Amino acid sequence: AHKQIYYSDKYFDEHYEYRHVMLPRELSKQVPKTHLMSEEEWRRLGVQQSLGWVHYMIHEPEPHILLFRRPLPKDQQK
Amino acid sequence: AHKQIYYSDKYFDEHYEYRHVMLPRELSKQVPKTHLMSEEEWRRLGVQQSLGWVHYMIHEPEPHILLFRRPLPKDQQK
Amino acid sequence: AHKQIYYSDKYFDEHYEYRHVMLPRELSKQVPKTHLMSEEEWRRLGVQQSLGWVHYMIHEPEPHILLFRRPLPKDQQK
Amino acid sequence: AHKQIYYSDKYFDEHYEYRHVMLPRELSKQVPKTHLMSEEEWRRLGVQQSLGWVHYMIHEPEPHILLFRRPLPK
Amino acid sequence: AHKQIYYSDKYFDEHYEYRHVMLPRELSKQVPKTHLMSEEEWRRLGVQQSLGWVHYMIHEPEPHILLFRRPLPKDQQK
Amino acid sequence: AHKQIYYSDKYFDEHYEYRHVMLPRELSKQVPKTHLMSEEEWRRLGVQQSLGWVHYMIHEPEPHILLFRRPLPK
Repeated sequence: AHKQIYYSDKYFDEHYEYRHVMLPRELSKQVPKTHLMSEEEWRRLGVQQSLGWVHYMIHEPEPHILLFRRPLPKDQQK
Repeated sequence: AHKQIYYSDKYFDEHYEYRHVMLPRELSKQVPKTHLMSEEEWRRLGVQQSLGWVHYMIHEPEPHILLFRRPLPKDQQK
Repeated sequence: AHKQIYYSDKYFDEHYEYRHVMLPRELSKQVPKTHLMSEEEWRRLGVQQSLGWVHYMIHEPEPHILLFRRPLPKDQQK
Repeated sequence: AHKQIYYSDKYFDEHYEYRHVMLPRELSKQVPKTHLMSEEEWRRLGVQQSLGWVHYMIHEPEPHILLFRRPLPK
Repeated sequence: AHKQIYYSDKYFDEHYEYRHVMLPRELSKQVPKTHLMSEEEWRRLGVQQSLGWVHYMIHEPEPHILLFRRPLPKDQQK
Repeated sequence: AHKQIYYSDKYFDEHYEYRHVMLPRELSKQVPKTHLMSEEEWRRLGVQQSLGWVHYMIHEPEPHILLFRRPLPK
């Protein structure tokens, strides 16, 4: 299944409205890491939005998590 | 600040105990993407755990999110 | 089951105290979608808080996720 | 139609492979509430993924959260 | 504030019904750390549910996160 | 001592740079509950990051969640 940029519903506070855009992993490799993007640059990624939206913050990168499990001692099991 | 592998507290169900290990981003580039790891391979990453823990599941990769905001219309503001 | 409101623990930064309130689905259907609520309106929903808490932001909407699973080929199972 | 469905990347454990699909709010209204979807049901919805994928679980419904703040004294 | 128990909405997979219950901190201090609870023990905590719900897993422990912020150099601000 | 502190990667908005620090459960007990930490306070705790970083917020306390399941009828 594939490469759809997803636009989430908007939410707002006392002064702004906000939204998240989800990129395919492939495309997020194109996002600059050292600076916020102009409209010119996020439009080159394929992001299409109406007037006046600003890339104001980099999202908190999520940790790379490894998952491990092991049998409990037998008398601890149910 | 730097490269500490983090071991979280354990939790359990009726049969197993579990834990998460957080890797520095650098090191997660070394984790295989096509298969689960033997103890030999996760020990080569620097993961140190006691006896019998098994890498049983790949964690759900988190979406790459872009954040945008724009001024509300003036009369919608507080 | 039941239908109580859950009040989280307070936390703070340099300027504000913060808390989340969790509504049961039937009451969350009476929350305005187009504006922030005043103290008279969120008290009418039944939020019991002391003086001065401000409804300042709409929580970002969570996606509606479908989960899919399928068996691995035998030779990829462990 | 024109609907943005987000397809997450796959992850797997010792026996299964898994994927999450993000639906727009409107198409969400059309998902059965009482039962899981058959392969013809999610293909009629517009989910375009390989055959064999099984709708196996209803996602955890996140609570409806109200956000409050109060200025500290100064 | 207050101190009610919040009961989430039920969801299901091919075999089970599932729900989360959220405890206020004072009551969550009386939850066993070393074993799963029986129906007599979680009812004694005040969880009111119908017959047959099983406490089957301990929720994974969340890290204790400190948040740090510092001003960007002027020439990196926007 | 020997304590695993996890340092998240940094992110920034238009005016600030941000970082999260993950503490082991035991060192967590030693964080002030009533006020934010000064730079000497978090340096005495073992947090080893550049000067200038300010402890600005107490993290959202996640609820204490009990997990229940019930078999469906068959």
